[PDB]
Amino acid sequence: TCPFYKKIPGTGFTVDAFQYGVVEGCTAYFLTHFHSDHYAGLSKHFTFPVYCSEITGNLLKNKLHVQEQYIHPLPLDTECIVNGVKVVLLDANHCPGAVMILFYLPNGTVILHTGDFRADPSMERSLLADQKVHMLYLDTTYCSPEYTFPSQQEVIRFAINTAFEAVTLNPHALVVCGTYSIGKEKVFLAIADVLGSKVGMSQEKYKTLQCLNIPEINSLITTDMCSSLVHLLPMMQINFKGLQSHLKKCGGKYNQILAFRPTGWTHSNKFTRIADVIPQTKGNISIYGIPYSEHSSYLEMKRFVQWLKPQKIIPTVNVGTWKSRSTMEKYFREWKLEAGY
Ligand code: NI
Repeated sequence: TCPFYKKIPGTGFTVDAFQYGVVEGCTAYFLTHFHSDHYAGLSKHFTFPVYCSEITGNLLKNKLHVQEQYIHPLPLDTECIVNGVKVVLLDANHCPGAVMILFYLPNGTVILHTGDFRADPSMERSLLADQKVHMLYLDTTYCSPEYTFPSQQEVIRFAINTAFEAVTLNPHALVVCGTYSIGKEKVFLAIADVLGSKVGMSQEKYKTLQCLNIPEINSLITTDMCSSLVHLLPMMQINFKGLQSHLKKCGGKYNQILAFRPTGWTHSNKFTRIADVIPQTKGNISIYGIPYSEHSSYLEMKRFVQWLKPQKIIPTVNVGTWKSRSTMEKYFREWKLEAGY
């Protein structure tokens, strides 16, 4: 059965609620982004209205075969009316096509659901600036002060400089980047751009990327692995055995692999700076775990909420244990007392 934190009071609406069958009283199902923990349940047999971004709608139609007549894409930053309720989709700074949803309830209550997000000061100047928000359904993935990580820009600077140095020293090195879902496309695209190469990948991954409206993508990606010196592989193959095996398949074109695993957070963060990151190496294979996050750090999340000043916060992540829930509630109270709301 559907949990309370996926239900929007006073409406017929749910958010990211496709794995519970037919939800009692739901007349429209919203989907924030195309990640499997959120879309789980959708298919060609789904016949209720789904509201989502244009990019998410392209992925529903092509990857899951949801029928067109049931996909309702909405433009961003635009006031829209859904079953008599005003809604706005905002960029969530997560993966491609990911949104936050603003609901303006008939009684005057305003609700923000962040979906999954990486808070940024640029959000303090969207349509959020223009009215009060009473309830916040908040992506609390990293809601503890030990979660610090660098900016996306600093992480991409590290990766480009590392890859460019390695291939310049050895023109026969192959670069490999792991992936298992959409998101973090800048990692592999920036490395290919500095090296003068396309990114080579499976036909299934190329199809997924072509759904994303990324400008000049036919320019950066390919299914011809032989013409590419940056390859994308499933995340599970980013280990010494997986990579040794891949190198065998390349026919003696390459004699070294440099591989990247974009993780979220890893406890090496509390003690080490990005500049200081080192790989794991075995033979002619090196593997770098880089802290590229598409979720808010603690400080980014705290800044957003202290700016928005919501009357009530509803966490959507880490809600399954009493200790996690109590920890989160204690930080929300600090934030409110420090800021004065
Ligand atoms: Ni996500």
